[PDB]
Amino acid sequence: MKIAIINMGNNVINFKTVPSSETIYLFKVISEMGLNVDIISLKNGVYTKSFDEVDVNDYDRLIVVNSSINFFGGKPNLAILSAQKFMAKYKSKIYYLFTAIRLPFSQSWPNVKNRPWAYLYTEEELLIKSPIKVISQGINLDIAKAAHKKVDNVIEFEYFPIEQYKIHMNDFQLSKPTKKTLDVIYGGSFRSGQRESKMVEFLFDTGLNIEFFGNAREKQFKNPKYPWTKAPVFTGKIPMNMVSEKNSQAIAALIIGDKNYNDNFITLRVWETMASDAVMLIDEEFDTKHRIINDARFYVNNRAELIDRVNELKHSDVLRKEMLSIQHDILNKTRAKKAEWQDAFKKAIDL
Ligand SMILES: O=c1ccn([C@@H]2O[C@H](COP(=O)(O)OP(=O)(O)O[C@H]3O[C@H](CO)[C@@H](O)[C@H](O)[C@H]3O)[C@@H](O)[C@H]2O)c(=O)[nH]1
Ligand SMILES: [Cl-]
Ligand SMILES: [Cl-]
Repeated sequence: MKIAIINMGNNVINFKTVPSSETIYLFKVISEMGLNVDIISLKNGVYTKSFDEVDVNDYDRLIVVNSSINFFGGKPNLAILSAQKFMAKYKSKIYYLFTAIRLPFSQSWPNVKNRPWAYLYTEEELLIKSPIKVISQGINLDIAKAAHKKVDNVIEFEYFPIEQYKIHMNDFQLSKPTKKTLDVIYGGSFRSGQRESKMVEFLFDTGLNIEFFGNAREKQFKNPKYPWTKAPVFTGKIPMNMVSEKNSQAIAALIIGDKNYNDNFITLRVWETMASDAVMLIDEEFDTKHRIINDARFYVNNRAELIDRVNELKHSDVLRKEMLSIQHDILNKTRAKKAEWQDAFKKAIDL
């Protein structure tokens, strides 16, 4: 048996981008699960084979990492077009890994037919008719189904904690004690709405030494609904395989909520922070029942709480190390259920 995993709208090569990284990590955990898998992308590479050098129907399972189908600038996007062409030729059920709420499966043909370059493609080439199974990272299938209310062939939905792929890797390692150069740190991208609101709340005008790494930029926070005066330091996007090491430079790293993610999704960030040398502080709204760690000290409601909690950590090395000890213990407990996680995944993809 052979499995093919692809990203539906982003080229895959290495850890330079988040979409590529997530695809490679899934490829790795699936492979270490004792399954034969190939990542199929635009060209052959260390981790990939090209769409044109293989036959999609030589694979028994087709797994697709979610992506946007929108064509930036109205121009063609070969990753999207090539991926869907690949998917359309497949004659068995397609397993869609739904890791981000804003990226539900959708047909690209409707977008293509109205473009000047539509004549270069056909409905037959791009229209994916095979049945699709949405594997939601969020436990709430109502939200998952609501996101796919416009797709016809999406037959089934099933929850699976996809984001644990980093902790289950064969070469996973907790971060070790690190020299502290920051009070708080957050590595990610900007997103309008609640996420933007909370980034301002917890990262702006705190009076703390805070760094915001990733491709996010200060110019993106201009919503007058969320005013601020002093912003954290933005330092640039780094490879995804160095996130925990980066988080470790700070005393604490934040988990910030967002609409439809709260009390539904556990995000990769959770494990990257928990595994780092930085104390994990969680936006209360994101996990109201303290499902991640049953210790109120790891949660903060607002800017006031965050500042107080961070100052408490800065002045008590014992509190800091105790909390790290606690989050690391909880993480190991999750890693202990590796076999269960693997069997659950296999079940998700009908194995
Ligand atoms: O310089 C940086 C900063 C961030 N990251 C990575 O980017 C990820 C995503 O960050 P962000 O873009 O802020 O999105 P999140 O809302 O934190 O998480 C989204 O992306 C995760 C990874 O796919 C999913 O688990 C979540 O469900 C999805 O909402 C992080 O976890 C890091 O692994 C980097 O690789 N380099
Ligand atoms: Cl999203
Ligand atoms: Cl990492």
